Amino acid sequence: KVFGRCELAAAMKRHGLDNYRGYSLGNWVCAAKFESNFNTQATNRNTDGSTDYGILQINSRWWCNDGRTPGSRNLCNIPCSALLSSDITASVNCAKKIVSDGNGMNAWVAWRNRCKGTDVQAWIRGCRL
Ligand SMILES: O=S(=O)(O)c1cc2c(O)c(c1)Cc1cc(S(=O)(=O)O)cc(c1O)Cc1cc(S(=O)(=O)O)cc(c1O)Cc1cc(S(=O)(=O)O)cc(c1O)C2
Ligand SMILES: O=S(=O)(O)c1cc2c(O)c(c1)Cc1cc(S(=O)(=O)O)cc(c1O)Cc1cc(S(=O)(=O)O)cc(c1O)Cc1cc(S(=O)(=O)O)cc(c1O)C2
Repeated sequence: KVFGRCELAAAMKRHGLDNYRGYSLGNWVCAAKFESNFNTQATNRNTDGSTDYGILQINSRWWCNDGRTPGSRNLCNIPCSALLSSDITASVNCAKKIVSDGNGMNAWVAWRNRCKGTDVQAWIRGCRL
Protein backbone atom coordinates (compact mmCIF):
# COMPACT_ATOMS: atom_id res chain seq x y z
CA LYS A 1 0.00 0.00 0.00
CA VAL A 2 1.01 3.52 -0.84
CA PHE A 3 0.38 6.14 1.84
CA GLY A 4 -0.42 9.72 1.11
CA ARG A 5 1.72 12.29 2.94
CA CYS A 6 -0.72 13.35 5.62
CA GLU A 7 -2.02 9.82 6.19
CA LEU A 8 1.63 8.72 6.78
CA ALA A 9 2.47 11.64 9.11
CA ALA A 10 -0.66 10.82 11.12
CA ALA A 11 0.25 7.12 11.49
CA MET A 12 3.81 8.02 12.37
CA LYS A 13 2.56 10.35 15.10
CA ARG A 14 0.19 7.70 16.55
CA HIS A 15 3.24 5.39 16.74
CA GLY A 16 5.11 8.02 18.80
CA LEU A 17 7.71 8.98 16.12
CA ASP A 18 7.25 12.73 16.59
CA ASN A 19 10.49 14.04 18.23
CA TYR A 20 11.71 10.51 18.92
CA ARG A 21 15.33 10.83 19.91
CA GLY A 22 15.30 14.51 18.80
CA TYR A 23 13.91 14.05 15.27
CA SER A 24 10.77 15.98 14.50
CA LEU A 25 8.01 14.18 12.67
CA GLY A 26 8.66 15.67 9.24
CA ASN A 27 12.02 13.93 9.33
CA TRP A 28 10.45 10.48 9.40
CA VAL A 29 7.96 11.46 6.74
CA CYS A 30 10.75 12.89 4.54
CA ALA A 31 12.87 9.73 5.01
CA ALA A 32 9.89 7.49 4.11
CA LYS A 33 9.40 9.49 0.89
CA PHE A 34 12.95 9.28 -0.47
CA GLU A 35 13.58 5.70 0.74
CA SER A 36 10.37 4.02 -0.54
CA ASN A 37 8.10 6.69 -2.04
CA PHE A 38 5.57 5.87 0.79
CA ASN A 39 5.35 2.25 -0.46
CA THR A 40 5.14 -0.51 2.25
CA GLN A 41 6.14 -3.12 -0.37
CA ALA A 42 9.37 -1.39 -1.54
CA THR A 43 12.44 -3.68 -1.66
CA ASN A 44 15.95 -3.04 -3.11
CA ARG A 45 18.97 -5.28 -3.36
CA ASN A 46 22.43 -4.21 -2.23
CA THR A 47 25.75 -5.39 -3.68
CA ASP A 48 26.77 -7.21 -0.42
CA GLY A 49 23.91 -9.70 -0.70
CA SER A 50 21.50 -7.84 1.63
CA THR A 51 18.08 -6.36 0.71
CA ASP A 52 16.38 -3.18 2.06
CA TYR A 53 12.71 -3.76 3.04
CA GLY A 54 9.63 -1.71 3.36
CA ILE A 55 8.57 1.83 3.95
CA LEU A 56 11.77 2.74 5.81
CA GLN A 57 14.08 0.54 3.67
CA ILE A 58 15.44 -1.42 6.64
CA ASN A 59 18.49 -3.53 5.73
CA SER A 60 18.72 -7.36 6.16
CA ARG A 61 22.53 -7.12 6.68
CA TRP A 62 21.91 -5.89 10.23
CA TRP A 63 18.34 -5.48 11.26
CA CYS A 64 16.08 -8.29 10.16
CA ASN A 65 16.12 -11.86 8.93
CA ASP A 66 15.20 -12.79 5.36
CA GLY A 67 16.90 -16.20 5.33
CA ARG A 68 19.09 -15.25 2.33
CA THR A 69 21.69 -12.78 3.63
CA PRO A 70 24.54 -15.08 4.68
CA GLY A 71 26.31 -14.08 7.85
CA SER A 72 23.86 -11.26 8.54
CA ARG A 73 22.60 -10.22 11.96
CA ASN A 74 19.00 -9.67 12.96
CA LEU A 75 19.27 -6.96 15.57
CA CYS A 76 15.51 -6.06 15.56
CA ASN A 77 14.73 -9.79 16.06
CA ILE A 78 12.10 -9.74 13.34
CA PRO A 79 11.45 -11.45 9.94
CA CYS A 80 11.99 -8.96 7.09
CA SER A 81 8.57 -9.86 5.60
CA ALA A 82 7.07 -8.25 8.71
CA LEU A 83 8.74 -5.04 7.40
CA LEU A 84 6.65 -5.43 4.24
CA SER A 85 3.28 -5.38 5.90
CA SER A 86 0.49 -2.83 5.30
CA ASP A 87 0.53 -1.99 9.03
CA ILE A 88 3.77 -0.07 9.73
CA THR A 89 4.12 -1.18 13.37
CA ALA A 90 7.18 -3.47 12.85
CA SER A 91 8.88 -0.87 10.62
CA VAL A 92 8.34 1.79 13.18
CA ASN A 93 9.54 -0.40 16.08
CA CYS A 94 12.61 -1.47 14.08
CA ALA A 95 13.27 2.22 13.12
CA LYS A 96 13.19 3.22 16.81
CA LYS A 97 15.74 0.56 17.70
CA ILE A 98 18.07 1.63 14.87
CA VAL A 99 17.92 5.29 15.93
CA SER A 100 18.28 4.64 19.68
CA ASP A 101 21.33 2.32 19.25
CA GLY A 102 22.45 4.43 17.47
CA ASN A 103 23.51 6.51 14.44
CA GLY A 104 20.44 8.66 14.66
CA MET A 105 18.86 8.87 11.22
CA ASN A 106 22.14 9.35 9.44
CA ALA A 107 21.99 5.63 8.72
CA TRP A 108 19.30 6.35 6.05
CA VAL A 109 21.22 7.48 2.91
CA ALA A 110 18.26 9.21 1.19
CA TRP A 111 17.41 11.04 4.44
CA ARG A 112 21.01 12.25 4.66
CA ASN A 113 21.00 13.45 0.97
CA ARG A 114 17.51 14.96 0.64
CA CYS A 115 16.15 15.76 4.17
CA LYS A 116 18.87 16.53 6.74
CA GLY A 117 19.25 20.32 7.08
CA THR A 118 16.19 21.28 4.97
CA ASP A 119 12.62 22.40 5.79
CA VAL A 120 11.36 18.98 6.93
CA GLN A 121 8.25 20.62 8.43
CA ALA A 122 6.90 21.18 4.90
CA TRP A 123 6.24 17.42 4.93
CA ILE A 124 3.70 17.85 7.77
CA ARG A 125 2.19 21.31 7.02
CA GLY A 126 -1.48 21.25 5.98
CA CYS A 127 -2.14 17.81 7.55
CA ARG A 128 -4.72 17.12 10.32
CA LEU A 129 -2.80 17.54 13.63
O1 LIG B 1 -5.05 8.84 7.73
S1 LIG B 1 -5.72 9.47 8.88
O2 LIG B 1 -4.72 9.95 9.84
O3 LIG B 1 -6.53 10.61 8.42
C1 LIG B 1 -6.77 8.27 9.66
C2 LIG B 1 -7.51 8.62 10.80
C3 LIG B 1 -8.36 7.68 11.39
C4 LIG B 1 -8.43 6.38 10.88
O4 LIG B 1 -9.24 5.46 11.47
C5 LIG B 1 -7.70 6.04 9.73
C6 LIG B 1 -6.85 6.98 9.14
C7 LIG B 1 -7.76 4.62 9.18
C8 LIG B 1 -6.65 3.80 9.82
C9 LIG B 1 -5.36 3.85 9.29
C10 LIG B 1 -4.33 3.14 9.90
S2 LIG B 1 -2.70 3.20 9.24
O5 LIG B 1 -2.71 3.96 7.96
O6 LIG B 1 -2.21 1.82 9.00
O7 LIG B 1 -1.82 3.88 10.19
C11 LIG B 1 -4.58 2.38 11.07
C12 LIG B 1 -5.86 2.34 11.61
C13 LIG B 1 -6.90 3.07 10.99
O8 LIG B 1 -8.15 3.04 11.52
C14 LIG B 1 -6.12 1.54 12.89
C15 LIG B 1 -5.74 2.40 14.10
C16 LIG B 1 -4.44 2.34 14.63
C17 LIG B 1 -4.07 3.15 15.71
S3 LIG B 1 -2.42 3.03 16.36
O9 LIG B 1 -2.28 1.76 17.13
O10 LIG B 1 -2.14 4.17 17.25
O11 LIG B 1 -1.46 3.01 15.24
C18 LIG B 1 -5.02 4.04 16.28
C19 LIG B 1 -6.33 4.11 15.74
C20 LIG B 1 -6.68 3.28 14.66
O12 LIG B 1 -7.94 3.35 14.12
C21 LIG B 1 -7.36 5.06 16.35
C22 LIG B 1 -7.36 6.39 15.60
C23 LIG B 1 -6.50 7.42 16.01
C24 LIG B 1 -6.50 8.64 15.32
S4 LIG B 1 -5.42 9.92 15.82
O13 LIG B 1 -4.53 10.29 14.69
O14 LIG B 1 -4.62 9.47 16.97
O15 LIG B 1 -6.23 11.10 16.22
C25 LIG B 1 -7.34 8.83 14.23
C26 LIG B 1 -8.23 7.82 13.84
C27 LIG B 1 -8.23 6.59 14.51
O16 LIG B 1 -9.06 5.61 14.12
C28 LIG B 1 -9.13 8.04 12.64
O1 LIG C 1 22.14 12.96 12.02
S1 LIG C 1 21.88 14.12 12.94
O2 LIG C 1 20.90 15.04 12.32
O3 LIG C 1 21.34 13.63 14.23
C1 LIG C 1 23.38 14.98 13.23
C2 LIG C 1 23.34 16.22 13.87
C3 LIG C 1 24.50 16.90 14.14
C4 LIG C 1 25.75 16.38 13.71
O4 LIG C 1 26.89 17.08 13.93
C5 LIG C 1 25.79 15.13 13.06
C6 LIG C 1 24.60 14.43 12.83
C7 LIG C 1 27.13 14.51 12.63
C8 LIG C 1 27.48 14.91 11.18
C9 LIG C 1 27.11 14.09 10.11
C10 LIG C 1 27.44 14.49 8.79
S2 LIG C 1 27.00 13.52 7.42
O5 LIG C 1 26.64 12.16 7.87
O6 LIG C 1 28.14 13.45 6.48
O7 LIG C 1 25.84 14.12 6.72
C11 LIG C 1 28.14 15.67 8.57
C12 LIG C 1 28.53 16.45 9.64
C13 LIG C 1 28.19 16.08 10.95
O8 LIG C 1 28.54 16.88 11.99
C14 LIG C 1 29.23 17.76 9.38
C15 LIG C 1 28.18 18.84 9.20
C16 LIG C 1 27.60 19.07 7.94
C17 LIG C 1 26.60 20.06 7.80
S3 LIG C 1 25.87 20.37 6.22
O9 LIG C 1 26.51 21.55 5.61
O10 LIG C 1 24.42 20.64 6.40
O11 LIG C 1 26.05 19.22 5.35
C18 LIG C 1 26.22 20.84 8.89
C19 LIG C 1 26.81 20.62 10.14
C20 LIG C 1 27.76 19.60 10.31
O12 LIG C 1 28.32 19.38 11.53
C21 LIG C 1 26.36 21.44 11.34
C22 LIG C 1 25.16 20.78 11.94
C23 LIG C 1 23.90 20.96 11.37
C24 LIG C 1 22.78 20.32 11.91
S4 LIG C 1 21.17 20.58 11.19
O13 LIG C 1 20.30 19.45 11.53
O14 LIG C 1 21.28 20.68 9.72
O15 LIG C 1 20.60 21.83 11.73
C25 LIG C 1 22.94 19.47 13.01
C26 LIG C 1 24.21 19.29 13.58
C27 LIG C 1 25.31 19.90 13.02
O16 LIG C 1 26.54 19.69 13.54
C28 LIG C 1 24.41 18.29 14.74
